[PDB]
Amino acid sequence: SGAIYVGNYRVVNRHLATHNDWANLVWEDSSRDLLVSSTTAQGCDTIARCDCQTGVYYCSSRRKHYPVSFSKPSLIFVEASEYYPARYQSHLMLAVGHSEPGDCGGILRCQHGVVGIVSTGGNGLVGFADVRDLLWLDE
Ligand SMILES: COc1cccc(Cl)c1NC(=O)N1CCC[C@H](C(N)=O)C1
Ligand SMILES: [Zn+2]
Repeated sequence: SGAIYVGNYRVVNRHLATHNDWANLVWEDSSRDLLVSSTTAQGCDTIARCDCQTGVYYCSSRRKHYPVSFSKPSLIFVEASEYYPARYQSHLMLAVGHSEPGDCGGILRCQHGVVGIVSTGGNGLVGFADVRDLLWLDE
């Protein structure tokens, strides 16, 4: 679980969005596993606007932060789950790191701010849904 809070927006994994997120929907993209909803209170986070390929992510299944080197946002095949049929997920970045299904939502940050959130994983891999291209989050 986990979310980014920036301005009057809450960014979450689309497969974990609540009834309240859908009732306050701003934008969603199943192919990116992202959903953004509106909030009344001002958020706490800053979004990176960069091309960093190193950062630190929060891993809830270890209660620990880990450093990672991650690939540029790309179209990656993701196996069928209870949430989605087998498909290509876009704007996804892969890294070597520990992750478990309940780790989705953990924030990946670089020196410039929030880069994205955990969205996929398996066998010593972790995938992050990028948010750096969503320029409208800052306005
Ligand atoms: C952090 O996720 C994992 C880590 C280790 C093992 C596994 Cl099987 C996962 N589960 C996943 O990758 N997904 C299940 C939930 C939805 C995901 C998606 N974006 O399509 C895919
Ligand atoms: Zn950066």
